[PDB]
Amino acid sequence: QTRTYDGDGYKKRAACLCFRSESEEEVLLVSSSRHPDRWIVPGGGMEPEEEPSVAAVREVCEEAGVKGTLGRLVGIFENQERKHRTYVYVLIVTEVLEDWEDSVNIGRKREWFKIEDAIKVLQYHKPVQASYFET
Ligand SMILES: O=P(O)(O)O[C@@H]1[C@@H](OP(=O)(O)O)[C@H](OP(=O)(O)OP(=O)(O)O)[C@@H](O)[C@H](O)[C@H]1OP(=O)(O)OP(=O)(O)O
Ligand SMILES: [Cl-]
Ligand SMILES: [Cl-]
Ligand SMILES: [F-]
Ligand SMILES: [Mg+2]
Ligand SMILES: [Mg+2]
Ligand SMILES: [Mg+2]
Repeated sequence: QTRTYDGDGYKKRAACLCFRSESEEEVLLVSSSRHPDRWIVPGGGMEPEEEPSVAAVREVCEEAGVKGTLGRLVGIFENQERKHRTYVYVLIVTEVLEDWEDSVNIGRKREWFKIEDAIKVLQYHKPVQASYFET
């Protein structure tokens, strides 16, 4: 749980777009920890010397309770306001696990969204995460 930073002081993060299938039509969002009535893309801090693709798959397992086939890097996304920089990967979900770390610890929720509905729920407090789906 040691946080890591780029040379400019931005916190290093990684996340996955967790799709239900190779068609990439439905994506898994999780509940905000700060405001559980809101939705976010699962993701978190890279550990020291941790590869970004390893951090992304690890945080998705912790927060969303899913595993799958890692796909492409979509891009690297800055949040200027919050000073963090996130590597975002495609993950094709193949395992959905019950009683995952954040379900047990903080009652985190998860739900499938069609892409256009994910963009809608992310826009208000997570516009950069909404922008993950622009491509
Ligand atoms: O986005 P939210 O779930 O509301 O809260 C994030 C938190 O995310 P989680 O608690 O993991 O969902 C970030 O942690 P991050 O994902 O970067 O790292 P780890 O997963 O812990 O490795 C913190 O850094 C950040 O401060 C919090 O945001 P906030 O409490 O300011 O709330 P808000 O979402 O209303 O801006
Ligand atoms: Cl899908
Ligand atoms: Cl963000
Ligand atoms: F975390
Ligand atoms: Mg986390
Ligand atoms: Mg997180
Ligand atoms: Mg973490």
